[PDB]
Amino acid sequence: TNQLQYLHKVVMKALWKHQFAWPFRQPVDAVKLGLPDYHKIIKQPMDMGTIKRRLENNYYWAASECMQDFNTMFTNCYIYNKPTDDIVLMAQTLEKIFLQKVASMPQE
Ligand SMILES: CCOc1cc(C(=O)N2CCC(N3CCN(C)CC3)CC2)ccc1Nc1ncc2c(n1)N(C1CCCC1)c1ccccc1C(=O)N2C
Repeated sequence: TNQLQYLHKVVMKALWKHQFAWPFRQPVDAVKLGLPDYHKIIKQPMDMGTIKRRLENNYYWAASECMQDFNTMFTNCYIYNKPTDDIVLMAQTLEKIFLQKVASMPQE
């Protein structure tokens, strides 16, 4: 759809290249990060690499599902980390761009 095309070529294009994008371009590696509780707390991991792959393979049936994947990625970050962590602020900056671009998505 026009909306999924927009999410791929506008929203993800802007978010993927952002200076703050790098921790979100692939799954949280709880083993490399020394986080034995990450998967005990975060039951649905999500990342931009997964979302990008889903958009490339036409995995989504509705723009709202892709939006939920973005939202889950950000919420995972806010829920697992501590309020003062830099990563929370990076998520907030990316999420603001996400919402700003979503405000201009084509209707269906
Ligand atoms: C794919 C790996 O990516 C990461 C990379 C680095 C990294 O600096 N080096 C630095 C030098 C690199 N060289 C340089 C020389 N060359 C020849 C070879 C390559 C090697 C790797 C750190 C963390 C990463 N990965 C991450 N992925 C999700 C999260 C995440 N870190 N952080 C953030 C903390 C501050 C910024 C990222 C979290 C940390 C704890 C708990 C949760 C989260 C979290 O919520 N997220 C989403």
